[PDB]
Amino acid sequence: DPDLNSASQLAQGKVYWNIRFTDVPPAENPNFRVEVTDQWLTEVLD
Amino acid sequence: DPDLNSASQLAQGKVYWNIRFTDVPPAENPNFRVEVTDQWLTEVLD
Repeated sequence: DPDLNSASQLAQGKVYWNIRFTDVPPAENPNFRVEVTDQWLTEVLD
Repeated sequence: DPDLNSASQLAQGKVYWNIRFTDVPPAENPNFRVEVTDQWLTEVLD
């Protein structure tokens, strides 16, 4: 920790570390978005 | 047809083909163009 490890805190024995992380969230709702389009309809020409 | 087969024409079930041909016309007037020349008049020399 850059701010919490002050010279007054270090001189009392306190020394601080930060551990930031992200867990793996369980995919409780896998959503799917299906659509019928006409984008590749001109692909039937060759 | 590259133009008439669009993505919006094919989405309605329309698909276009072009059949361009040439009929064999009847020779109703064979024209003949007969002429006398002097190009082969110099052939009788050898």
